[PDB]
Amino acid sequence: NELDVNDIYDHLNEKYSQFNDVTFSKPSTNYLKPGWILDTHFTFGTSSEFYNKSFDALSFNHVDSEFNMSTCNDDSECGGVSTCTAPAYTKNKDGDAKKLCTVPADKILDAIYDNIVSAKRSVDIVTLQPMDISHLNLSFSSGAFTATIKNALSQLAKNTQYSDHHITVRLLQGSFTPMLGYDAESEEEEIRQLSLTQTNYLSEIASVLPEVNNLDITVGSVRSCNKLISNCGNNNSQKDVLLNVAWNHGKIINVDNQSVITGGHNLWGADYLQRNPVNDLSINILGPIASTATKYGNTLWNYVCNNTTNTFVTYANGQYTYDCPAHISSTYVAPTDAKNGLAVKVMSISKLNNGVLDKDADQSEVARVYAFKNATKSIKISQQALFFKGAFGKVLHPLKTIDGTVMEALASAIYKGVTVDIVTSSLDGGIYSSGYNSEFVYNYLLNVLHKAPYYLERNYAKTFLDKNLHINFISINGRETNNMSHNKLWIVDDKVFYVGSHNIYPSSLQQFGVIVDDKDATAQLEKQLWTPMWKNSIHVPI
Amino acid sequence: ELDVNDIYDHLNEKYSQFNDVTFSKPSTNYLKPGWILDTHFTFGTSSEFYNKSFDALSFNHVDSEFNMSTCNDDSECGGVSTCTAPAYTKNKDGDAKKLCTVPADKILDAIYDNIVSAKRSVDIVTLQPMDISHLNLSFSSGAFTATIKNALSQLAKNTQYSDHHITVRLLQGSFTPMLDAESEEEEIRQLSLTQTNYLSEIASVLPEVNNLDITVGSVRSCNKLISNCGNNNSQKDVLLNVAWNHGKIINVDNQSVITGGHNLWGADYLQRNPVNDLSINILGPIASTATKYGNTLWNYVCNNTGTITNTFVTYANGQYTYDCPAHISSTYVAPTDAKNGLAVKVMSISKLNNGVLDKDADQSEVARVYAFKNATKSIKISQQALFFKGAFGKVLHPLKTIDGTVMEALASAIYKGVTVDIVTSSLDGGIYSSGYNSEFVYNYLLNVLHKAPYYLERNYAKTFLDKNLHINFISINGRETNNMSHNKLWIVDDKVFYVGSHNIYPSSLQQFGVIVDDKDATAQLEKQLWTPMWKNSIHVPI
Ligand code: NA
Ligand code: NA
Ligand code: NA
Ligand code: NA
Ligand code: NA
Ligand code: NA
Ligand code: NA
Ligand code: NA
Ligand code: NA
Ligand code: NA
Ligand code: NA
Ligand code: NA
Ligand code: NA
Ligand code: NA
Ligand code: NA
Ligand code: NA
Ligand code: NA
Ligand code: NA
Ligand code: NA
Ligand code: NA
Ligand code: NA
Repeated sequence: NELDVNDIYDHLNEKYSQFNDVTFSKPSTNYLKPGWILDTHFTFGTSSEFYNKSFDALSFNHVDSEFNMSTCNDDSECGGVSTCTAPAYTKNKDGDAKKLCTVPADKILDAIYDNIVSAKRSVDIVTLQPMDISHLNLSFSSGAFTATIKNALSQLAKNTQYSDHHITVRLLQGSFTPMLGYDAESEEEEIRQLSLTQTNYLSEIASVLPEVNNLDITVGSVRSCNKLISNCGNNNSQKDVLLNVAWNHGKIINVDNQSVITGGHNLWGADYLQRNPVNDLSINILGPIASTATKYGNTLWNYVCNNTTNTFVTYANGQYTYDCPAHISSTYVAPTDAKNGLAVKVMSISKLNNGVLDKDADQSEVARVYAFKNATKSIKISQQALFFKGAFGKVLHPLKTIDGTVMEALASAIYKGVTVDIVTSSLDGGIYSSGYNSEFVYNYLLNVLHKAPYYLERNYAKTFLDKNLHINFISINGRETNNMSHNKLWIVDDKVFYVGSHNIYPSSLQQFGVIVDDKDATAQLEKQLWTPMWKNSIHVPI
Repeated sequence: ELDVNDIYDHLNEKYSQFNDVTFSKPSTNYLKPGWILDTHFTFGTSSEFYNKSFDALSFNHVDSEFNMSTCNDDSECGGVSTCTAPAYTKNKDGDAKKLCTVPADKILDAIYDNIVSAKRSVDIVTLQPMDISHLNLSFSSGAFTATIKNALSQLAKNTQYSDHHITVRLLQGSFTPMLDAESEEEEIRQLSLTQTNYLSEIASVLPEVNNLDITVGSVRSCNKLISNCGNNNSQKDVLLNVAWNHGKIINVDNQSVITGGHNLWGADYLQRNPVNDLSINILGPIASTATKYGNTLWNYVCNNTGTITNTFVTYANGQYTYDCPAHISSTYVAPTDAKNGLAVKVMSISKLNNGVLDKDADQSEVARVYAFKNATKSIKISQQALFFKGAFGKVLHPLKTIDGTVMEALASAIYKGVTVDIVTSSLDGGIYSSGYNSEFVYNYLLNVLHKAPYYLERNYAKTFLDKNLHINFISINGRETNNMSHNKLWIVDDKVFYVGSHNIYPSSLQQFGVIVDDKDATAQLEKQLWTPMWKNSIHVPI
């Protein structure tokens, strides 16, 4: 029989029962409506020259500064794959939308806006802090995501202006930032800079809300470890300076403890929604799984509130305060017509160690090692990278688990005749590089098969690899060799798949994700993303 | 055209207190046939063909000491190899071996020949072998080890009636932290163990009584990670806050010097898929400067003064001692027939800051920046990489000096119409990767031209780059895209060139090198190395 998520949950509950409903959850029924796949990327099968024309403006138009798309009077004025569209997410506080040349990737903005403006109780956003890129300390979001969020909150304020109660809005980012350039001694100044940026972000939001409104907005940063010279809180065998920092890496937009957007997307517009997009995936799902996401948020916010090295501030009732929103209720209440759509079984898995919870609290790695070790037919993987270069050049591999590593599980799968198909970012992907070529991964697996219980002679092992392992890297069209992917995706037996933040390559960052178990949903995901991507990926023969 | 005298005069004006410490007045030195120790696959062939040089027929085998095929006549040797019985295979009982040797083995011939001729001293400075799974190795690996041992055996026989002992120093820069920063005591213990085993291995191939006083030692001058090691950098991050020796020297009798980019790592240069690199073999008063460099380090090792602790041990007169060889006399005495060969002007140039000497003692960067700023016709550069990835992804550029950066100097040369030809390692070169593609370098120099005193509009700056800048990466035949280079080479005006350890990409490691000023010698170097390498390199347009 094929992989059942129930088996994953049973294994975790047997081995880590103290983290049930903390870093994983009993599978529950949730609902996927049309549009639930938020896969953003260039148009597979074309070319970057063609796709990038989608952002060209004719002389009499211009590129909008808020959304970085061309203005627009009808479809004829839009190039590439774009069309003329007046999305609701361009609607500013005075109600006026803009005509822009939009592209399919903007579906993610549609999903964020639509989810936020419907809030009746709470909006809960967890992300990673934008990267430097010279332009001074941005926080929470960049590019079109910022305007989208602002416009959504404006609309939310109008939609709730006669509400009985206030809406809790939480924005939390994992912060890298003392560490980027010099470093571990300077934490005080860094807090000061973060405080300024966060205050300006909140002030900008407040300036597009009515003077009196029912939104209680908190912004904050979290980092759980800055040690560099010693362990952050884990059971790793590997040791490396770059593993000895930690902040949140999970990515969540959770409305009313009901509607969750989660996946690999940071809220960084230039990386996904402009020229030369990075490939990435999130999903939009509704149901009790939101509870688990809410719990994840609560764990981090509790940590921020009872250890404020970190920083936060909230604006409510016309005032800045340090009222800290540590807890949104995780109890699930089905909205009306919640059962609309495709019903699927889903469990959560998280990684909350390295200074937030106890060092044993990494159940995400265990669940994926189990999934790969128990695949019966196939494993499909799409990642940015599978290995990560340590501080002085050491290759760091996916982390050790009571059940071994991902690489050991994949070696077991290959020996047993399970098909393993892998898509990596390109080696020449700049900031989003795979770090290591296909040959490296092939030889790492070869060496795993030389040792361990297998003891295979090298040439004999190559027959297993050559029959069952196929490693490609992402390409828009099978020709370009510098395209980029940020996926954290895997699919077992065309049945069970992961969407979240957790890269296969190692780090100490906290992570959140979900495991869906359903053939119809997996088939939609493969039709929409995996098959096109695979057909256009490039294979470097060994 | 550029004169090395002007470089010396500039250093002496700005840094007179480091005269005869990190630089020297140009002196006349001598280059005999074979002085160019460039090792690489045979340009124009293929990796398949070249690698066949190490295949053994069924009835022969691959020698474990030298990792070459055994051999009866040329017909049993494939690839570009021939059947040869080199002196450096001669073991302590006098028996050489017949092996299938290749041109790159010239470096072994140079080392052996120089060491066995020693009457007073053998001074070896290098970088510790990388820990790729194997042991902690020290000083040398693969064929180099066997060469050194054999040389020392022969040296003992050659000096067995000597009036005085021969001082033999082996010093390696050691990575710190080893494969966390917290365990320095254990680090030293492991280093001591490896050095002891290496010394005992040497002792076991010397006569029981002999006139060789042999010291082995490790040096690291900074392990802080969280703060500056001792420099005037504007850039900061963690990977620059450690330091150890990177200079590479084999100095016999304060007369004969081999120096350049080669570590004594056999598998990286002298087996299949060779990394490209360059050393030279030179005789004359320049050796004095090399001796001084060694003394500076060995003094540091012997007189720690505190903080970081280093380790060494000596074997002499059948006994292990802590007799520390802090000083070999640097006074040059010309050997008989020293003037044999091509007479060339040479100066020394070193980097000894970051914890050994004062923080201002980085004259190597200044020298190269001056040389580039004052090129009048051409700059040829062959490097592994020009930029280096920092701890958390920040790009680290060649370092600031009182005369600017290397990139500022190259931008100036390009604006003035000077041709700049650059050969880089391949991006897909694994351990020896360029780190950044050619486009990155082009765009970095574009940005330099946008700022600074030029303030050039982007498209106008591109005209200078497109006319005068040519960035290629190394290839055996203009097709293979994963070949590797470790060069640290530059040539100005087909006249002045650097050979040594100092990469253009930044680090805090100590460095030694020399600058040769001679048209005939530069022409020999261009004919043997630069021109074939250039002709077989690959250019990625745009
Ligand atoms: Na894409
Ligand atoms: Na309500
Ligand atoms: Na939040
Ligand atoms: Na581990
Ligand atoms: Na954190
Ligand atoms: Na995208
Ligand atoms: Na867009
Ligand atoms: Na995707
Ligand atoms: Na993943
Ligand atoms: Na990560
Ligand atoms: Na996860
Ligand atoms: Na051979
Ligand atoms: Na030495
Ligand atoms: Na600098
Ligand atoms: Na040397
Ligand atoms: Na070589
Ligand atoms: Na060889
Ligand atoms: Na070379
Ligand atoms: Na130099
Ligand atoms: Na330097
Ligand atoms: Na090179």
